Order: sequence, then C-alpha cells, then structure tokens
Amino acid sequence: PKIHYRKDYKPSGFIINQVTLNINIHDQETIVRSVLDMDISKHNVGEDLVFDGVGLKINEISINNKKLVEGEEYTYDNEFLTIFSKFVPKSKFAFSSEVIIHPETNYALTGLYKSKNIIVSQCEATGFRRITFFIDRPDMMAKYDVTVTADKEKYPVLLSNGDKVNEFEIPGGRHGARFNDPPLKPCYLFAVVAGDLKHLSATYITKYTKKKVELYVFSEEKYVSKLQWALECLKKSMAFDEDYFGLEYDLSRLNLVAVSDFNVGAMENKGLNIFNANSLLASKKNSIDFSYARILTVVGHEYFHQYTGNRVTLRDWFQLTLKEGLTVHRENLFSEEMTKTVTTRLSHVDLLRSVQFLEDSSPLSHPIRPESYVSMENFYTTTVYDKGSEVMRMYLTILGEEYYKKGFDIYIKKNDGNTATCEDFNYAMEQAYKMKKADNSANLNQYLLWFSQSGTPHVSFKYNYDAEKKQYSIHVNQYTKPDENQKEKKPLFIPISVGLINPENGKEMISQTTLELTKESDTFVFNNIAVKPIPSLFRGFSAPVYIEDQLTDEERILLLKYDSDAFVRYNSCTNIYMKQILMNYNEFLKAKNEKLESFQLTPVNAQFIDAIKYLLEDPHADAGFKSYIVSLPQDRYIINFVSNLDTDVLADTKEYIYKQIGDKLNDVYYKMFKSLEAKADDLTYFNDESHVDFDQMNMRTLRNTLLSLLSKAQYPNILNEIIEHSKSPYPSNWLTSLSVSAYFDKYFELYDKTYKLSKDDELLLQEWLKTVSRSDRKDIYEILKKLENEVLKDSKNPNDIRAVYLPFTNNLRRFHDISGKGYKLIAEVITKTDKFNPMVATQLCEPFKLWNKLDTKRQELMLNEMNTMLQEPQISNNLKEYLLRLTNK
Ligand SMILES: CC(C)(O)C(=O)N[C@@H](C(=O)NO)c1ccc(-c2cc(F)c(F)c(F)c2)cc1
Ligand SMILES: [Mg+2]
Ligand SMILES: [Mg+2]
Ligand SMILES: [Mg+2]
Ligand SMILES: [Mg+2]
Ligand SMILES: [Mg+2]
Ligand SMILES: [Zn+2]
Repeated sequence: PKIHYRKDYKPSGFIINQVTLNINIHDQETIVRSVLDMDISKHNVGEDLVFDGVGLKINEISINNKKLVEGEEYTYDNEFLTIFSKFVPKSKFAFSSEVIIHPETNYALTGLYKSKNIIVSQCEATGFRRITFFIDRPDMMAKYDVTVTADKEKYPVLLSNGDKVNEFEIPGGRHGARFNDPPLKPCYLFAVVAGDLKHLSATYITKYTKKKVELYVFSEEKYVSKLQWALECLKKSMAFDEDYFGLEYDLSRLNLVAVSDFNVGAMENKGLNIFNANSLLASKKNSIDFSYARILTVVGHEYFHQYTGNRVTLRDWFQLTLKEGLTVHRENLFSEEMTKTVTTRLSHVDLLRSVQFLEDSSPLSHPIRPESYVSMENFYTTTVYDKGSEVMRMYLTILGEEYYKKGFDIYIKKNDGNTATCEDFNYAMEQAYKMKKADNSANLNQYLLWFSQSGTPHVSFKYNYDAEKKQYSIHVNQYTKPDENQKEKKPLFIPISVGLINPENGKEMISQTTLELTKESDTFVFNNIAVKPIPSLFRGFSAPVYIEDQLTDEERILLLKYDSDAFVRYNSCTNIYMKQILMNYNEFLKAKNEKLESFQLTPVNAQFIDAIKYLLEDPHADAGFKSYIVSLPQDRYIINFVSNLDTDVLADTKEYIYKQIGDKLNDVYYKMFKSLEAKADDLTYFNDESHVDFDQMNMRTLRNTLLSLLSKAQYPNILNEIIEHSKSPYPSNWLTSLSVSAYFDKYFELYDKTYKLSKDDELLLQEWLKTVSRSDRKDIYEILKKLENEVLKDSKNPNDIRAVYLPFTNNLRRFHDISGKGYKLIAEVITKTDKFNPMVATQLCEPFKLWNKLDTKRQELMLNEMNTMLQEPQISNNLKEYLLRLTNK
C-alpha cells in the first residue's frame, strides 16, 4: 500500500491543457471517449507517461491519432496506464482513449454511478480516474469540453460544467448536449448528471456587476415540491458572500441537484453542485425541523466553495483544510447570521468538543494538515473540517472583522484562478496582522503550528486579586499531551477572548479584550479593577482547547445566570455538570468494585438546580439555550475525562443526576411544556415552504426535550400528552412521540402509526428509521432485527444503512452490552457494507473510535471485533488502513 507524503510534493512532468469528452450512456454500459491535449512540462525528465485509471475497460488508446498496442507500447494494470517514454512525444501532443464503464453496478458511489434513475458523478478526491484516464491530482488544471448522449425518454435532462452550447437529436431515440467550460479547473470538480429531473428556478442579480444568474434546483419528479427552501437558501448564500466578503458569482448559471444515493452531504462541482437528497429536500409535512438548518448550511457550504475551493483551489490533497476548514468557517458565519440564534454557535462547539476531541485523543489523531495518507476517502475528517474551521475562525478573532476582511480579500485577489497552499492563507492573514499591529516586524510564523501539531491543547488558569491595589491577574498555562505525531509539543498562538464580570451586579468591568497567549505560560495583569471579578474565559469558544477554568461552582452559577456570552454561560453549566458526573461516577464505580450493600451518592448542587429553574422561568431567556441547560453533556464529551470508562456506571451516573434534577423541577418542566405549545406549534405558516422560523423551531426543541425528561420520569399522566403529541402535524413532534413512548405500553402502537405516516416519503422514512434506532427500548435488538427484515432488507442506499444502525450505537446501555453483541452486530454490518461501499463501511466504524477509552473488558470485546474485521480476506483498502491505524497495528 503506497503512502503519500506531504514533503514529497513535486510538479508533474506533463501538462494537460484541454479535455474533450464524449460520454455516451447506454442501457448496459457507458462509453467514454476522451482527447487530452497535453504538453511536456519544464520538470519533465523523459519519464514514462503514467495515467491514473481505475476499473476501466480499454477499447483503444492513441497518441496523435496513432493507435497504441498493449504490451509493446503500454501496459495497464486496472490502476495505472503506463505509456513507455520512447513512445511519448517531446512536444505538444494529443492522447486519446475510449473506455467502457458501468454506472448501473457502481455501488461505491464514486466515479460515474446510477442513483435510482439518475446518472451522476462524484469525482472528489480521486474519482475522475474511474471515468477516464487522467493525471488525477488537483494541480493538473485544464479546460473542459464535454458532450453527453443518452436515451432521451429516460434521460431528458443532461448537465455538466460550463455553458450548454449545443443540443441535438440522435437516431434511435437518443439526444446529446455539449457543455464548454473555458476556465481552468482540476478534475475533481468535473461533474455530469443525466436524468428525468424536474426543477424550480429563479434569477439572481448580483450586487455590483448587476449580472443575471440563473438558479436551478433539481430533483426526481416525485419530490419536486420539496425544492423551495433550498432555492431560498441559495439566494441567501449568494447575498451573504456579497454582503460580508464582497464576492459575487462569476457564471451565468448555478445548478443544484438532489440524488438519493450519496456518500456524504454534498459536492461543490463547478456550476453543478450535487447533494444527498437529505441535505437539499424538505417540506414542512415531510421533514423534521433539523432538515431546515441542514439544507441552509450545506447549500451555503457548497456555494462558498465557489471561491474557497473552486476559484482558489488546492495544490495537493494535503491542503484539504485550506478549502474545507475555510469553507466550514464561512458556512458557520453565514448560518449564525441567518438563524440569529445563540444555539447555532453552541451546536458547532458541542460537535467539536465531543466528536472531534474524541478523534484527537484517539489513535487516529492527526493535525489539520496531515503529513501522510494512504486512502483519500478516509481523509475527510472532523479534524480537517471542524478543527480546521476553528483554526480559520481564530484568525477572525485575532484580527477583528475589519482586518480579517482585509486579509481575506488579499488571499482572494492574490490566488484567484490558481492553486494554493495553507501557507498562502497564513501569509495573507499575516499582512493584515502587520497592518492591525502597525508593526511590519509582526508575524504569524507561530500560527502555522495550528496546521502541523496534532492533539487538543489544555489551557488552565490561576487568579490573583489585590484589593488594595485594585489589581487583578490571570495566570494562564497551555499544554498539549505528546502523541504519535510529536514527542515534544510546542506552545501555540492561542487567542483568549475574555470579560470580567462584577459579581455584585453582573456587569462588564472591562472592554472587549482578546489575550494573545504565545508562550507556555503568561500572566495578564489588569489595573483599576474595583472589585474581585469572576472571569469570563474563551468567550465565543475562542480557541479549540480543553478549558480548565478553576472556578468554584458558586462562580460558575453566577456566570450561568449573569454573563453576557452565550458560550461561557453554556460552558459554566457544562463544567458544573462534569464535576457532578465525575464525582457520582466514582461513587458508583467504588460501590460496584467493592460490592457494597449500601453507599452514599453526593446530591446535585441545590443552588445549581435553583439557577436552572431561574433561567427556565425567565420569559426573556432563549428557548434553544434552555434546552441545552437541562441536557447533560454528550457521552462522547464525557469520555475524554474518564479513564477506563465503564459505560454501565456512566449510564447509572446520568440516570441519578437526571432523576435528582427532575425530582425538583418536573412540575416546572410540565408547566413549560404546556405553556410553550401555542407558539411552538403555531400552524400559521405550515403551508409556506419559504417561511422558516429558527426561534420557533428552538421552542419545539425545548418542548420535545422536556417531554423526554418527563416521560423517562414517568410523570403522572404524561402518556396523555404523548398521545396528543402524536397527532401534531409537525414531524419533529410526532416522531418525538414515538421515541418518548418507549417507556410506555403504547410504543408499538405509535411505531405503526408513525410508520404509516413516514413510509411514502423516502427521506421521512429514513428519519423514522433513525427514531426507532435510537429508541430507549429494552427490546432494541429484537426491534433492529424487525427493521432489517421488514424495512431495510438488502438496501445499498447509505442513508438507509446509516439511519438503521448509527443512532443505536449511541445507546450507552444497550450498544455497549457487556456480552459484546452490539459490537458484533455493527462489525457484521461494516463487513457486509464494505463489499460494495468501502467509504460508508469506514463511516460505520465510528463507534469503535473510543475503544481504548472504555473499561478493559469492553476494550477487549471491541478489539476482538476489529481484529475479526481485519482478518476478512476481501477487506477493502479503506477499511483495512482505517482499522490498522485505529488498533495501533
Ligand atoms: C459530511 C459533510 C462534511 O457535511 C460533507 O458533505 N462534506 C463534503 C464537502 O466538503 N463539500 O464541499 C464532502 C464532499 C465529498 C466527499 C468525498 C466523497 C467521495 F466519494 C470520496 F471518495 C471522497 F474522497 C470524498 C466528502 C465530503
Ligand atoms: Mg470497470
Ligand atoms: Mg443584497
Ligand atoms: Mg456544517
Ligand atoms: Mg430507496
Ligand atoms: Mg498508532
Ligand atoms: Zn466542502
């Protein structure tokens, strides 16, 4: 297995200037003819001409219209086409080929494939070589002239990149369309779509050049009524890039296409963005509330790539975070501005500190710019995306909005139309840094360590107040644990957004301040501080670190009630919960280990419970924020703080804490559940697919969170409310009614009721599957077998497989059954899926990422299943390399 190394980058000895394709789709095969107009580069040293080409059936290959002969002049091993150098011209030449591929049976969903009745491509990262021969790497920029032909009745809509410059009829009921795309692009941005697509369209007029842009959103005919929100989101995305960054769309048309079978969320092919249907299609009758934020962020994300990824592209794949981290950051700015809810930023932090922090303390830990790879299909990680986004966001925190925008424009103007590297972005930010500091000696050299250093920094604090001097000191320390990528970890440039809260009146004591920690430790002193403050640390979550605030629970309660920053309030609550969890966990663990017949548990802090009540009863407080404060931290956040975590003991710990708080607040919860109904479930705009109210959706989140707490608590007669909830028109509500009925004898009645409501919409049925999968049922293993036999069957749709199994793996008590039967079940699914879709098989490995953090018995059980999977003779390259890294083999 070849290992590619970042330091080994070298430009190709060849140039591809023009790609001319004819893609002829037939019933049993697709014929791809390609002419490459090529040249010899200045780096050429007379090497063989080697093309990437995977799984291609060669009809012929030619150079300058002379047919080449296998064996004497070229070899092909189903991976690399080698033309021996004595037959390679020494000046401009044409290479041509005709190959046969088979999209109908391409169940790995890479290259050219068939999703239901739509022919569709997915070429990032190295999938273009599955369509035709190429030097398949993003620095090989070329012009593209693409003709597609197909049966007209089956495939009336034909799409590719660029302008449609001809449409024509063909004998035998066929037709063709020619697309010319003159701007240079890398081959991973090529795309083609053919199908019986229906659409919605609009015209957007750009802000400055006043150019008309045609916007088209496409789906199969059955779901065309679910396209309107995506179209609205596209218009919003275009306006945000104009308003915040001054950036306008450059092309005459932008197409968005939904397909049912897709490995990820969506893909930014130039002018032809292709989406998992679950990230483009929604309607209020057939989608849960989460769909609306998902579509907004994914449409936005693919649109923002037109600059950060498409117009400025990548020199090589080790620069992936340059487009993905930066585009996620742009997506998050956009989403925060559109939703106008503090929970948007909180949701991103919550994902980072659970899923990404787990990755970064796992054997899979890597920097956002790795040093090596074997499989590109495994490279697309929450580290590269979400830690990358936080590294991109930290520049905005350091520079402020005005100077950030200045540096960003420098990046765009200098690199537009070219490949780029992470250093090009740091350089642009550094220019803005020198301007902000008014110091041409200032630099961001240390900042580059965010790209090369793996692991999560730990930042800890000590404080001093001198009441006579009115002098306050914050002593800060940073530490990153050594790992397999760096034995010695260097201090990073850590920006710490801080406030100082006056504990007597809750007011700010200083102006906005961002401490620049550049050493292993530093002391920040503040004069004229009239009273001892409570510090508000890492406001907005200003660096991707473990925060150790060294605050008392009394101080954290004051921040939770009175601080101005949503994250610090949320984090103070998180930290209070974590202290309680660790304490009760150890108490339960000791009672288990010592086989005690009686023992004590330390109760939940009464003043903390009072503060939760205070915030819940505040009419002016935010409903989304309220739903966070009544929820314990995620299990995958908790596990970063416990060695040899016994999942049963943790489940007992959470159960005790939830019961402690509910024993005091359940009447409050019930009162709010009833009083929130009017606004949360208001039907005024139910039939307006353009009207989306994120505050109202957060009210439903709060109601459904409270109903869950009350149902688990067996609150008197709460089953009455569950049954009435099941009659709500909103799928978020009636699906919640299914999950919370798990604790009652009506569960299977609601199972059948909600199945009937879901089964005729493909995406709604997948949401139903997820709801069943995560149901807190003692008979969940029997229920999953029922799902397999009656609904899932042998579907190869990744959305179906992921819906049935991934939510269940988050069932702390049942997935981690001490028998190991949950580990066995998911391992069987991974191996089955690996036969046809290695990338999705590796996604299904997610539960195993924490294997070496569990108690020694569960470590052994997980390791056995992972070694069993590794022994499968037919294991894919993707899955083998992933499990070898994960098991430290
Ligand atoms: C899940 C998330 C982050 O929401 C998302 O959808 N991310 C997008 C994105 O980055 N869009 O811009 C994306 C697009 C394509 C791939 C990909 C697909 C393949 F078939 C490959 F073989 C491969 F190597 C990579 C991976 C992620
Ligand atoms: Mg083949
Ligand atoms: Mg505008
Ligand atoms: Mg996102
Ligand atoms: Mg289906
Ligand atoms: Mg290792
Ligand atoms: Zn992306």
